[PDB]
Amino acid sequence: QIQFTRHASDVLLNLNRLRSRDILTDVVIVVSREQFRAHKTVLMACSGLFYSIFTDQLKRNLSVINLDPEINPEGFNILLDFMYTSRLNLREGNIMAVMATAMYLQMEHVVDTARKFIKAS
Repeated sequence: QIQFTRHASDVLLNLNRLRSRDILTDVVIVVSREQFRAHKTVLMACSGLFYSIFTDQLKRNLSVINLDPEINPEGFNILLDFMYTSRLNLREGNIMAVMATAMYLQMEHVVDTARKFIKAS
């Protein structure tokens, strides 16, 4: 009956507040020695790669995930912030790292956007 189009944005804002206070985080993502705590549910909801990892009954219970050593942690940090905020921070010197990380994480819409911003620069 009544759709509240703001509701999902308010939910996401609160999920980000939980992340900043490390509440109910259940996984550490290790990217070239750098560590990032997150919620598996949010990771699965945003990334085809994390969806594939955690949908596997054998990997669903893992609390540490080590990404491919070629992944740039600066790019992962920007993508993780995007997952929890809907805001993609693109600076001249980070756009290629953002594009490559988004491709690895299978976030095709972020890839397309970063592509337009490289060409525009």
